[PDB]
Amino acid sequence: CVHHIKRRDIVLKWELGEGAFGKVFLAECHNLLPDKMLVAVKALKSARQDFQREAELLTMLQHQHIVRFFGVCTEGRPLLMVFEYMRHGDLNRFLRSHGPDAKLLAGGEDVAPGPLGLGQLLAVASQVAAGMVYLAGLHFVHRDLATRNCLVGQGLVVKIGDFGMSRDIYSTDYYRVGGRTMLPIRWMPPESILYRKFTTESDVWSFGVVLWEIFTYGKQPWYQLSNTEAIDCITQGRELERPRACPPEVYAIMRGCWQREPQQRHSIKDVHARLQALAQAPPV
Repeated sequence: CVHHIKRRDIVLKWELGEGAFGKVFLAECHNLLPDKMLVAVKALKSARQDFQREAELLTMLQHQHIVRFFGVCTEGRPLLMVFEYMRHGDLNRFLRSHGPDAKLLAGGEDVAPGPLGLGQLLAVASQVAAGMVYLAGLHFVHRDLATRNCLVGQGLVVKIGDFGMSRDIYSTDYYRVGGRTMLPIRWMPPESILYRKFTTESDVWSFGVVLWEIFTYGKQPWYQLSNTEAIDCITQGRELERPRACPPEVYAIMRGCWQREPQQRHSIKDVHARLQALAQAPPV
């Protein structure tokens, strides 16, 4: 059941991001854990209904690699959801800040500036896969797996989670297929793009693309192509090229995720195992 938090224990510092349905803030939460504490707060703008359902949903989803939900404040307005603060923001931004295109050098005291090591890129992937293993186990279908929708905390702990506003912060990553719903086409398999079928196999395909993002420091997939060009590529069975950073045994894991027949795609469980393995013993 849902944990509740007193508005007086929540003190906003400043806005972090914004969508058409909410703002996210950085803030301090008193008396949350045995104290004074940094957290992320989603402030919401019929509505109070979906909010309640969603609040219950993400109290059921507890796992070492799912962003931690602390509770809600429904006492008055606006409706607040409280999450653990992940100091490095979304995984996409974290990756780009350690890429070769990065203008300014990345700061912080918990990770070195510049390119990550193979071991580190691998553990990043393994941590996301771990969270996807969990979800699959609950027959939960994510539908929008991308590095933009993972978060990175203290010490490079990586967790799946977002604040429901990626379509606004990262609109370039969504396209109205057929002029209908905004979909993250570059992360989608043909059956999802063509027929809007979203499954566990759909998610493993997306994980394949996440691996690619990870080994390209967050480049957008098919970044040289327009949305219609990307749809054509994916539809015809063109696969993203192996990244320069990427060793063959890792690229083989990607291609496993990109089997055209959904049932031919390796399970998330296997992908996780082969990723942990490699992280422990990174090839050359």
